[PDB]
Amino acid sequence: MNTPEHMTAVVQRYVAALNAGDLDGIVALFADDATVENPVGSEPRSGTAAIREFYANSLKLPLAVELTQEVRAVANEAAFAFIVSFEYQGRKTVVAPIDHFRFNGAGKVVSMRALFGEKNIHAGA
Amino acid sequence: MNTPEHMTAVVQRYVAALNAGDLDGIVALFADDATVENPVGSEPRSGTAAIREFYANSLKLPLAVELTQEVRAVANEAAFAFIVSFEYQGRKTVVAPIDHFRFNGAGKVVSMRALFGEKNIHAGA
Ligand SMILES: C[C@]12CC[C@H]3[C@@H](CC[C@H]4CC(=O)CC[C@@H]43)[C@@H]1CCC2=O
Ligand SMILES: C[C@]12CC[C@H]3[C@@H](CC[C@H]4CC(=O)CC[C@@H]43)[C@@H]1CCC2=O
Repeated sequence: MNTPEHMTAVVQRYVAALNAGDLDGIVALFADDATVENPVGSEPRSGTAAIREFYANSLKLPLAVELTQEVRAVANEAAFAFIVSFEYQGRKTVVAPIDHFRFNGAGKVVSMRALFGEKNIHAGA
Repeated sequence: MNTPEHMTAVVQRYVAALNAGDLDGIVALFADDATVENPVGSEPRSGTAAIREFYANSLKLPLAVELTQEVRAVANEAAFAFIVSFEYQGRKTVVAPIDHFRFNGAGKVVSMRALFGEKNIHAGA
C-alpha cells in the first residue's frame, strides 16, 4: 500500500533531483510504462525513453525548485504546489505549477501531470 | 468556449460561495452529469442531486475558505491550493486541500476532486 509517507518522500525526492539536475534520480521514480503530461493539455509522453528525454531537455538549464506548501497525499495520489526558477532569454523566470502524481502498487509514479498556465509563468525581464 | 480566465473566475466564485453557504451558487457551477470526489479515493458523488447533498452536508457547519496561492488554469482544467477552517465545541481545525477542476466546453465543472489526507487536517489551532 502507498503510505502518505512514501508518496510524500517521493515528491520530496523528485523536487530534490530536479534542483540538483539528477536525471537518473528523477527517472528512477517513474514506472517503465509511466506517462508525463507537462503541461496539462500537451501531448502525453509515455515510457522511460520519452520521460528521460523530457527531463533531460528541461535540465539543460539550472533549475531552482522548491515546495511552497505541504504535500497532499491520499489513496494512491499526491498533489503539490511548488516553484521552478530559472533564467530564460535573459529574464528571471518563476513558474508556479501544481503537480499531480498517481502511484501504482510498487510505489512508482505511473502518471504525472503538471498544471500551470500562462498566468503561472512569471518572467521579470 | 472555455478559457483560463473563465476557469479562474469560476474558482473564485466557488470559494466565495462556500464562504457564503450559497448552495445554489455552488451547484450552478457544475454540469448536470458532473461528479465530486471528496476526498480522492472515496466513492464519487454523481449528478446534481448528489452534489447538492454533498455541499449541504459540507456546509452545515460554517466554513472559512481561502485561496492560499494563485489559481493554476490551463486547457479546460484548474487546480488550487486553499484552506478550510472551522470550529466545533472549542476544537479548531484547518484543512489544507488541493482541488482539481475539469471543465467541459460550455464552461461548467464536470469534475471536482479534493486531494487531502489526514496529514492535511490540522488540529489544535
Ligand atoms: C518559459 C517557458 C514556460 C515555463 C517552462 C519552460 C521550459 C521548462 C519548464 C520546466 C519546469 O519544470 C516548469 C515550467 C518550465 C518554457 C520555455 C519556453 C516558455 O514559454
Ligand atoms: C469534510 C471537511 C469540510 C468540507 C471540505 C473538506 C476538505 C476538502 C474541501 C474541498 C472542497 O472543495 C469543498 C469543501 C471540502 C473537509 C475535510 C474535513 C471537514 O470537515
